[PDB]
Amino acid sequence: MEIDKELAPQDRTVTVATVLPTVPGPSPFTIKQPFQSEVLFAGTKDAEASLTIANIDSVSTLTTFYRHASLESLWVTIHPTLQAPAFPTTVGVCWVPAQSPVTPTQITKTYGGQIFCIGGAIQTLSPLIVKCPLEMMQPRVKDSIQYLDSPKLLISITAQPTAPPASTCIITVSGTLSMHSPLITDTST
Amino acid sequence: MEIDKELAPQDRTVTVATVLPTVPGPSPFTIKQPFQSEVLFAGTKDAEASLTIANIDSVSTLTTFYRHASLESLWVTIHPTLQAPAFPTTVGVCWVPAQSPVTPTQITKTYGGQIFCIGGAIQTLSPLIVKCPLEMMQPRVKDSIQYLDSPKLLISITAQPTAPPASTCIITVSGTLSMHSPLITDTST
Amino acid sequence: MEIDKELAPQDRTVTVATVLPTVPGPSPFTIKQPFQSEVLFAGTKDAEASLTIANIDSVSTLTTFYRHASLESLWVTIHPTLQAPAFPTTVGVCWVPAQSPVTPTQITKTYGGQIFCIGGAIQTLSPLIVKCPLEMMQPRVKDSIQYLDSPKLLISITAQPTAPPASTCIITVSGTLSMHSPLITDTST
Amino acid sequence: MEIDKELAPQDRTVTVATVLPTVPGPSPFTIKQPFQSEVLFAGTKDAEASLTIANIDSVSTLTTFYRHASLESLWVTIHPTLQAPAFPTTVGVCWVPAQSPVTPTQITKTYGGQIFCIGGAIQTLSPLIVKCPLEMMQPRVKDSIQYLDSPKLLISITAQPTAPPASTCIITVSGTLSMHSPLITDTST
Amino acid sequence: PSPFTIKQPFQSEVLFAGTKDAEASLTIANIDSVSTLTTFYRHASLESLWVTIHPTLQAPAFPTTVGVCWVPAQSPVTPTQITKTYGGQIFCIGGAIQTLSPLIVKCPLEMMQPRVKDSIQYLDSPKLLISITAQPTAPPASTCIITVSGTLSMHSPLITDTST
Amino acid sequence: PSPFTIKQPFQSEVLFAGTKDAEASLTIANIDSVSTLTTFYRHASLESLWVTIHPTLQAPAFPTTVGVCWVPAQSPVTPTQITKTYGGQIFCIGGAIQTLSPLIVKCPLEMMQPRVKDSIQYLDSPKLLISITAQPTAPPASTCIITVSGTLSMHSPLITDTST
Repeated sequence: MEIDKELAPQDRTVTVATVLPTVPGPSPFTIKQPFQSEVLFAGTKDAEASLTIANIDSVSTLTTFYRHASLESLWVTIHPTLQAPAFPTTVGVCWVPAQSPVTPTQITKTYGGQIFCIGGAIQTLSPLIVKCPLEMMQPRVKDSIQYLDSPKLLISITAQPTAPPASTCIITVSGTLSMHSPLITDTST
Repeated sequence: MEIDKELAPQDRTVTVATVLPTVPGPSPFTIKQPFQSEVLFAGTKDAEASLTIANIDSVSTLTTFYRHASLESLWVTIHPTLQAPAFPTTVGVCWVPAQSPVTPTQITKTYGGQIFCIGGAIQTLSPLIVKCPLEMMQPRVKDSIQYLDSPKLLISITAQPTAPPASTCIITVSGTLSMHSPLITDTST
Repeated sequence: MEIDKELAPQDRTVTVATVLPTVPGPSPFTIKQPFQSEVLFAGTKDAEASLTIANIDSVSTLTTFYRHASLESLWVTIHPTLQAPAFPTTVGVCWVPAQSPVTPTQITKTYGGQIFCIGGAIQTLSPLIVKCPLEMMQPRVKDSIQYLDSPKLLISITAQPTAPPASTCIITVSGTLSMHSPLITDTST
Repeated sequence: MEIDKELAPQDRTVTVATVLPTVPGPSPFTIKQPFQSEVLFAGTKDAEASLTIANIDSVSTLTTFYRHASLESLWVTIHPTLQAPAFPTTVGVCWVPAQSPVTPTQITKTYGGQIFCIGGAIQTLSPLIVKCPLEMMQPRVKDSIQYLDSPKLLISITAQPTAPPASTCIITVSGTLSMHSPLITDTST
Repeated sequence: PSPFTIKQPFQSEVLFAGTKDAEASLTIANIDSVSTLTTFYRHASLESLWVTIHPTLQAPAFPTTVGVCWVPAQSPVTPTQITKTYGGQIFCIGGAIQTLSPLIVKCPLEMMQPRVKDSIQYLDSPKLLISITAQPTAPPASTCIITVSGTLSMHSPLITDTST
Repeated sequence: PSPFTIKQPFQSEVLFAGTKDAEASLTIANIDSVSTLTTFYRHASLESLWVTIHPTLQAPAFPTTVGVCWVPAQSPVTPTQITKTYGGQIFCIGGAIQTLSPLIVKCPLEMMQPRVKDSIQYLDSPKLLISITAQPTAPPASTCIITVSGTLSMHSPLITDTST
């Protein structure tokens, strides 16, 4: 059967991060929490965006109150809008560790870097998905220390010269994270 | 589920290369480093390209510090832009050993030779890719000697008469390198 | 996954050729050589072409110097151009033994005969392939004698009334052949 | 990989024919001969067709020299032309035993009856084919007697009002014949 | 699993001294040659490291007091106190002894954090201290060149712009 | 089968320095002493190699800045950047320290192609870089001599005119 869900996984390679093992002791209980964070309403003008995932509101807030929290799964979705057909848009995407100094401008010079045309031609409007390869990133987003290779997302938008009246597509990033160890603070709000 | 990739593998055949063996002794420490290299912003005018992989930005750069470098995987990807739907474009492509006397215009007279129409609301804009058949070539882009069959890339662009405002598609070339035995030089920058 | 390669194999039947067996003796070494020969740049005007494959330059030259050479594999490819979408073209194709007196005009009255619309509508721009069925042809293209049932290719083009500014598609034929027994002649050029 | 063929098999059911046994004795030498027959250059105006396969050019011709001829396979193919994209066309089709009183206009009132829209940038131009269900009919197109259920083909064309310059699609009929026991006649020509 | 590292050596010009008195506090992981090699990796450790003092022909005419000392990044030491700290030592580059193996001073990585690029920021990586005291009636050009060499052990590719 | 090689040592005068500033980029397999020994063989590898700086009596009166650096033929380095590259190092030859074993600088063949003559042309054979900076008010004669010695491991006779 069909599935309105097209996905373009990023070329990869083997690269690890060094993570802090826990001190010897008793395993704490862990719970998982998922989310979807708005990243950008594009298509109207060329624009770009780079962002350390570990720092967006959705994460920041779910983690308030816990000392540690890693990322179980993470990806970004491109949701084509109703303006996408009449106005084909170019979107660039790349998952990269916080420490990589690349800018969206150079997505195409970067290894995993990808580029898509959104709308305007046969099969272009299914929503797109690029799973982030935590396999080669730094999954931890809250720990006893701050890491510098947590996931960072690079997005590049190249809009129509004669632009659309509104965003041709929405980009959200979503995933789910695990956390444990309560952060003993003021709970009264 | 659907994947946003289209493959146009080159017709192949047996034809091999020869290479010398690093000096007897202990296997030297070796790294692997991947890359994507901007090769062409096509679509606006017709153009050619005779690229000796061995010395394209990303590669020359990477290898810059080693005396030995072999290619573990190589391919060219054609990312269609937002102008692709409005402006079909003929793109030719051929993988050939550096020392093959062919010119882009001759892609169609050469065995592997391949050409496609990219664009138009009628066709699919999935990025199109031609993994390069290194078995057919000479994988060593850097050694103690000058091989003459390193891979060479042939690209032919035929653009719309009433051409587009900007490039209808981008051509990158990605791969992974296996370099070793460092070559002394200015580390300054 | 997807593959920019659509193929329409020809209806077939069982029909053999009588081939000259070699004289009793020692097997000679055999090598294979492949190729791609330009057949026609169509779409601009109605035109047609019929040709004994065994006689095209690419073959003629590879075989210079050998006494025997059969065809290991052979097919024809239709490569849609950037004009194909804006200008749908009708292409006819048929593999037939040299001895068949059919003309491209009557491809449709001939058994295997095929007809395609190129471009202009959904899924029309993938390059087309008709493997030649040597199974029912005369594979030998250079021997101790000339045969009359070697492969012959028939092509028919029916262009738009209001024609395109340039060829809507390229037709190349490609394949690979085996050869042996050197032809003792003047090698000095 | 993709194949440029689309099948529209006719809804079926049990219903058989009867046939007489060639005179007792030794099996007679028998040949098989295939064919493709031009049946209709449709698209420009509406039209019908009540074809008794038994006597269409290719068949009558082939059988011309035998007293017995059975059909081993039969089908109709609809090859869309270069005008198909610009001009959709309704094509009706039905396989029926010669002695079934149906007229093309009645395709839709008959069991197997089938009709499709051929053309328009929206639909696929893959040649469409209806293998004929000979089990349902009378395969003998030539015998010592006159069978009344040989296959009959019904075609109905409904053309664009603002009709096209030329036929939007061609209809052939191909098959393979099994004739035997030669019938004496003028071999002259 | 397993690593798959490479080792890469270097020599970095860090100071042309002798023209005027001068001080210097260098966090190694930031010196050009390093920040350059490491550019494409996620981890890089130092397998060996030292400072070298190449002397020019100015030396004989203009003797120079040169002090250097290896220390771990978060050591509170200032180049003025080289001789008060362990690794430290001072030299004279002049019309006397100069270049019986362009004086090197091996940095004792056993005493610090060799890691110079990781998933995190370390504070005890190698730091180099330099104190110069020159002729009052100064020389025309630099009296000596100070480099620091060693070799790196990097692994795990940092995905970035490979262009250049 | 088996080899049947011989080893032959040498010292080659490559530069008389000290009279004027000067640069030099020497592809070892081409220096006289070598192109000479190798003359009768089809293969020759280097088993050891280094540069030596013999100083004259001019040295004391006219100190000279002398830099040298070993590198593999296809290294893009220019003698001006000796101190920016690993092997590299600079000296002072003068009225101070000079000749506590006529300073040598071992070439690290582990880091290059020792083969200097083969069935083919290699590009990473040893190259020697030299940078000289002399007294403005120059000396009368050369301040020091620069040779490079080592030993060769040749085999397989190259059939030629044995006459001389």
